[PDB]
Amino acid sequence: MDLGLKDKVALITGSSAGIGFTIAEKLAEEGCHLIICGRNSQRLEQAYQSLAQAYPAQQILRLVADVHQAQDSEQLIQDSLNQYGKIDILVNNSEGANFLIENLSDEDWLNVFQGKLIGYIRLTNLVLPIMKKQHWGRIVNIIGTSGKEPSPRLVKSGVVNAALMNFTKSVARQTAPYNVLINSVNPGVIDTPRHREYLEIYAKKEGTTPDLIRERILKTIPMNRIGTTEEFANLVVFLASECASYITGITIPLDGGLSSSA
Amino acid sequence: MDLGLKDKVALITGSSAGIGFTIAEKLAEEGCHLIICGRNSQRLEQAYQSLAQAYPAQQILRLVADVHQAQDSEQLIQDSLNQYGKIDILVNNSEGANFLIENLSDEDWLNVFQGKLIGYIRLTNLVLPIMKKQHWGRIVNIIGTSGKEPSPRLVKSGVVNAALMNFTKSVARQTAPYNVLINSVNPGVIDTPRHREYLEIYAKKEGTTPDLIRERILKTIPMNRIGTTEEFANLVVFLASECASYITGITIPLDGGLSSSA
Amino acid sequence: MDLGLKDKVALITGSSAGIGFTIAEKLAEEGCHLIICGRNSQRLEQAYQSLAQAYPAQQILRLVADVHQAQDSEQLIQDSLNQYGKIDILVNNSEGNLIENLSDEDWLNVFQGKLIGYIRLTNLVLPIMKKQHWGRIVNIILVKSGVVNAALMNFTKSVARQTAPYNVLINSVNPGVIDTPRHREYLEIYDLIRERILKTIPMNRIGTTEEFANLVVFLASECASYITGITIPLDGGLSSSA
Amino acid sequence: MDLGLKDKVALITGSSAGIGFTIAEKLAEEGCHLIICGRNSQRLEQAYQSLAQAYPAQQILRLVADVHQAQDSEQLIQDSLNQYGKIDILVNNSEGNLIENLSDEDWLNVFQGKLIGYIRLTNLVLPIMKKQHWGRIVNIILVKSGVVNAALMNFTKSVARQTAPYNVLINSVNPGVIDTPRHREYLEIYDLIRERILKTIPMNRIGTTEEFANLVVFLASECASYITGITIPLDGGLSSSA
Ligand SMILES: NC(=O)C1=CN([C@@H]2O[C@H](COP(=O)(O)OP(=O)(O)OC[C@H]3O[C@@H](n4cnc5c(N)ncnc54)[C@H](OP(=O)(O)O)[C@@H]3O)[C@@H](O)[C@H]2O)C=CC1
Ligand SMILES: NC(=O)C1=CN([C@@H]2O[C@H](COP(=O)(O)OP(=O)(O)OC[C@H]3O[C@@H](n4cnc5c(N)ncnc54)[C@H](OP(=O)(O)O)[C@@H]3O)[C@@H](O)[C@H]2O)C=CC1
Ligand SMILES: NC(=O)C1=CN([C@@H]2O[C@H](COP(=O)(O)OP(=O)(O)OC[C@H]3O[C@@H](n4cnc5c(N)ncnc54)[C@H](OP(=O)(O)O)[C@@H]3O)[C@@H](O)[C@H]2O)C=CC1
Ligand SMILES: NC(=O)C1=CN([C@@H]2O[C@H](COP(=O)(O)OP(=O)(O)OC[C@H]3O[C@@H](n4cnc5c(N)ncnc54)[C@H](OP(=O)(O)O)[C@@H]3O)[C@@H](O)[C@H]2O)C=CC1
Repeated sequence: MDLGLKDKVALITGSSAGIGFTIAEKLAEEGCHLIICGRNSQRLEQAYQSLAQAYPAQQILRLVADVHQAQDSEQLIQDSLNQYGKIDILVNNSEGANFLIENLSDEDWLNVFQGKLIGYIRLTNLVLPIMKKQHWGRIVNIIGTSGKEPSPRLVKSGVVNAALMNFTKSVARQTAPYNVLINSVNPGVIDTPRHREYLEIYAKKEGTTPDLIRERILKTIPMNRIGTTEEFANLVVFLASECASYITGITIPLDGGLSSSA
Repeated sequence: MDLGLKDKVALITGSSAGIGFTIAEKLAEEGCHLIICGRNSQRLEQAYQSLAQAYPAQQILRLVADVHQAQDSEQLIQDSLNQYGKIDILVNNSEGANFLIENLSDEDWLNVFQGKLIGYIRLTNLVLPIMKKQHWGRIVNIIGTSGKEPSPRLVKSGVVNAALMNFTKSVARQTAPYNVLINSVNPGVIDTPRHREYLEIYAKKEGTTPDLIRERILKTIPMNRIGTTEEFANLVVFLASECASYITGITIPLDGGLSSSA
Repeated sequence: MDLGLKDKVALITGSSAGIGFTIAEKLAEEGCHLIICGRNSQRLEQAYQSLAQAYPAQQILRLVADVHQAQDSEQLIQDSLNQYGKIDILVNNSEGNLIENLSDEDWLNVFQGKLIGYIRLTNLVLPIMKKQHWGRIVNIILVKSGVVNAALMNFTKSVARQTAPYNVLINSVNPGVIDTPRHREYLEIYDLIRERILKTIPMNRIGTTEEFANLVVFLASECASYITGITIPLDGGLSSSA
Repeated sequence: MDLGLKDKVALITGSSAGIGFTIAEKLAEEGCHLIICGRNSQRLEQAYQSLAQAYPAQQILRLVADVHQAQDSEQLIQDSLNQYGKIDILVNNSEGNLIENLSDEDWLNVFQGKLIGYIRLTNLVLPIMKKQHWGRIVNIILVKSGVVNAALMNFTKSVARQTAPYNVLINSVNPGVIDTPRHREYLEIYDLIRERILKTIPMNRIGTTEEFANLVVFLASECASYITGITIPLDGGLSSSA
């Protein structure tokens, strides 16, 4: 399927590892030029070298930026514009809340809202005039199924994820006549560094092994397997495509059937 | 129907006018003692005199407090405890976001999150240990249908409302074994001072009359009428009751059929 | 709370036992006159005697009827109308690799049960309620079951939208685990099993028919005058626990 | 993007025109062999010739069948299996005061259409797909219509849960306003009417069959290997505009 992405410019946030890195690879494969970013310079340079060596025909700009920070996010967009003169695609991908409700303080909630929640809203606001001006844009938000059905070990995430799903609908409605399409994808369980970190921290809290936490997860997923970042990236790349030109304002679970199992 | 509310202590926030005032009246009618509050002292004293004269057999504590503010909210709960020694019911009711997305700044969003969103979360956190300790509690959050299906003239509200609906489910799950039940009610269009203020500000933005804005609203509601605060309060009072002892974690539209019309 | 139900006439289907029986009790307590019905004439007679003794001032009509049959349902409505001259409230309450071995005939049979049963009775009472400008309809809602229930939830919304201008309000309630005869029977054909179910309910307790009935009676009241087209889970928090 | 569809066998129902026809084209373009079907033999012959000429290297079986009839649907599946030895993909695509005047017979007739039609064809292909450990089923989903569509959305979830361990994935797509023959016909029996519909669509444009088909082909691909049980609106933003 020709996805019409040749020479499009994609900004993928949080793209030195996990879901974000594989999305960057797959967009480069379809002919996009990239902007990649992350907080840790060493990890970012490793990712940059991997992508540059794999897709030497594509332009790739790597920038150290914390996209929870206003200054870094504003400067990321300006650097991107200085390099490419346009941004066609934005993938919003950044870290959510950390791993009883009465015990969470105001500060705890405020740090949550000042992370991924305003992070995605801010970068959306920053790219909208760019994409509107050219009557072509795609924004894909990487959210999480907890926004739809919350999980006990994920309370703050669920609140943030619900908010972002609602935001997605409101902005989609406003930007639709400009051919600026905005969607979200809710990962189920996808095998990334963060997922494997979740396996360690909860095996300890629960006094068990990563393997047993994983067997318990696998029993909940109809497919009886944890998704790969490639499987996840395929949908994101489709939504970022010319082929997805009538799809906007929706949130799609990518979860091995987890939502059918609720 | 005996609702089992005699001598229960109810805190109704934002209760000097509109939905909140009528909820206070109806809870007093069923035999509760009250705490009422608001920001404007003059408006609050008028409400206090109205309720005290109508329900002289009930105790009523009135306090000036902005329940978007941490200090005022903490002190409201301590004052309530000093007066009554317990809080049985909390009705979360406070002002939402004010009347294009790219144009909203970080500060604008942050003020939103520091209003009703953290306001309801904070007061929930403050009352939970009180209600848990006595294995009896009810929290009813007054949200808004925009959390379910957002409206163009209500973007920031929708984001906040979605978040709060998700929060409601997560906290309900955790507090259920303590007989501390938490639900939300999503008003449609209910005839309050704020609603009538909405009619003025949008008749001006649109160059028309309040009457015509109202006729346009009425065509969207299946019942062909705007709800009264009494109709709205009936459900809240039911949810705050002993009769609602198996209902928790849900959000109920109270909207004249507006949700069936989406 | 004054529910405004004195002298209202309520038809509660499946009311000889369980959830339907306790809904009938609570409606009588609020001042309704009743029609109660069921297939098991003996269970229905027991129910009727219990209600008549507890509520000697209320009128109670009992009718043997299978509300999955057209002719029975038509005559149930005609018989109720003849007795009372009005029907104010209807509570619809009737009984509801693996998937690819369900035949055409299997699926047709489930559609001819509770699905068309609730639709048909709704249709039969709507003219009467529209004439009155007063009505309340409350619908008590594996693979087959889920399909029927999704269908009925959507039917509830569609009808509510159309009938709202006549003050004929229709809503649905979705029970979690409620201590009914089916439930106590459903345990034994499968505490032990109970202890596993309790672990899945956040409240850690099975609901009572009384707890369930309270909500149905609210929705059937004058106090619910601005509530229509909605489906409410009454489930001890199951729906907050995916 | 390589969809992994070379030599996969796809049955697309209602494929002589409109959405089904363009889905068949796009599948052939990705390397599938096809079964196309329809009731109107003349329209079906036109479709078949168009496809055979555009995709001379692909196999295309055309069968006249009414996929709301049991016997036609059984023979459609048997005939496809005989020709190809496998069925990898099924796309279910067939035709779908007011409420209280819908009779029992009216409702029974709608349930015997698209509702049981999609369920029956699903059931008929599931053994074949489970044998293969490879399948994709995509379901193209007033009062009657909404009831059927809610039922089918829920059916999609239930079947997806059961068949996921066999790599038989099932999803649904809900079109908004798509420029099909029914649509251009549906205008005239009621631009003018078009200009009012366009005002309701945030994108301010009616979708093309090509735009719709692209998503169906994605969902039917190897690339959608972790996606099952979901329903996706393809609607130019209608669903973000209540
Ligand atoms: N994996 C899963 O199963 C699930 C994932 N998700 C969501 O998916 C998204 C991706 O998660 P996942 O791939 O597992 O995470 P990983 O931690 O495996 O990868 C995250 C990547 O993003 C970078 N990153 C994180 N936060 C920021 C930031 N503020 N600024 C810049 N770079 C950042 C990280 O680099 P560095 O640390 O150097 O910045 C790293 O490159 C997240 O939004 C997460 O909440 C949700 C549900 C389930
Ligand atoms: N009316 C409707 O149709 C709708 C209402 N809602 C929601 O319902 C709730 C009630 O709205 P409504 O009755 O129309 O509002 P009104 O403005 O008519 O009444 C609000 C009352 O609450 C008080 N109040 C507001 N904010 C605060 C605060 N931070 N601290 C203390 N008191 C406060 C006001 O007094 P003072 O100003 O003196 O503090 C007043 O007594 C709100 O959460 C609103 O978002 C949502 C959708 C539709
Ligand atoms: N209990 C639960 O937790 C759940 C219940 N539900 C739904 O709740 C409703 C009531 O369930 P519950 O009380 O547990 O069931 P029970 O079997 O305990 O009680 C059913 C009552 O309805 C009557 N009844 C059943 N079918 C018919 C019929 N076709 N015509 C006339 N009367 C009938 C029975 O009498 P007779 O046998 O004499 O006709 C009996 O009086 C049903 O709609 C069910 O599908 C759904 C999910 C969970
Ligand atoms: N177009 C839209 O915007 C919307 C569409 N839908 C759904 O989308 C799907 C396709 O719609 P669309 O292309 O607009 O419809 P069209 O009528 O334009 O095309 C329908 C195609 O399906 C065939 N068909 C219909 N019924 C049967 C049957 N029982 N057996 C065999 N073939 C059949 C027709 O051929 P023949 O007549 O020869 O059998 C024709 O090839 C349907 O499932 C519809 O309900 C839902 C909502 C909106």
